[PDB]
Amino acid sequence: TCPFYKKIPGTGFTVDAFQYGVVEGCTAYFLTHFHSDHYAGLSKHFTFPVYCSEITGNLLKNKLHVQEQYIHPLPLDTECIVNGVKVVLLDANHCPGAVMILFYLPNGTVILHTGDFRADPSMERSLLADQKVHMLYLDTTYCSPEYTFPSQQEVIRFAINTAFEAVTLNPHALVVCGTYSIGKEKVFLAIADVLGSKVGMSQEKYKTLQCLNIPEINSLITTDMCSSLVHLLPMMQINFKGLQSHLKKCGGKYNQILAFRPTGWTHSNKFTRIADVIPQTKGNISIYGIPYSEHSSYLEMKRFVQWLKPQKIIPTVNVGTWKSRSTMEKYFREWKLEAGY
Ligand code: NI
Repeated sequence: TCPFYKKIPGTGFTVDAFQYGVVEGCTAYFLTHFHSDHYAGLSKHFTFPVYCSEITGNLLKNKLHVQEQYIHPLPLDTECIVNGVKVVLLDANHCPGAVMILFYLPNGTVILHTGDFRADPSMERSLLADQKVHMLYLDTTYCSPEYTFPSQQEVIRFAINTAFEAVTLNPHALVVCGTYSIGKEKVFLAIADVLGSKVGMSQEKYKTLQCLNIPEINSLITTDMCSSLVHLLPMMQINFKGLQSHLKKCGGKYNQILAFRPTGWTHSNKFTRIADVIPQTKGNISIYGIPYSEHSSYLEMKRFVQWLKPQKIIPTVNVGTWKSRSTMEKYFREWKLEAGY
């Protein structure tokens, strides 16, 4: 059964609630983004209205075969009426097509559901600036002060400089980047751009990328692995055994692998700066774990909430243990006392 924190009071709406069968009283199902923990349950046999971004709707149609007549794509930054309720979709700074949803309830209450997001000051100048929000349904993935990580720009600088150095020293080195879902495309696209290569990948992953409206993409990606020196592999194959096996398949074109695993946070964040990151190495194979996050750090989250000043916060992540819930509630109270709302 659907949990309370996926239901929008005063409406017929749910958010990211496709794995519960027919939800009692639900007239429209919203989907914030195309990640499996959120879309779990959708298929060609779904016959209720799904409301989402254009990019998310491309992925539903092409990857899950949802029928077109039930996909309702909405433009961003635009007031729309859904089953008699005004809604706005805003960029979530997560993966491609990911949104936050503003609901303007018939009684005057305004609710923001962040979906999954990486808070940024640029959000303080969207349509959020223009009215008060009463309730916030918050992505609390990294809601603890130990969670610090660098900007995306510093992480990409590190990756480009690392790859360009390695391949310029050894033109027979292959670069490999791990993936298991959409998101974090800048990692492999920025590396291919500095090297003058396309990114090579499976037909299934090329298909997924072609649903994303990324400009000039036919220019950056390919299924011809032989023409590419940046390859994308499943995240599970980014280990010494999996990479040795891949290098065998390349027929003596290459004699070294430099591989990247974009994780979110790992505890080596509490001690080491991005500048100081080193790989794990075995023979002619090196593997870099890089802290490329598409969720808010603790400080970015705190700043957003202290700017927004909601009356009530409903966490959507880490809600299954009493220790996590108590921790989060304690930080929400601190933020409110420090800022004065
Ligand atoms: Ni996500």
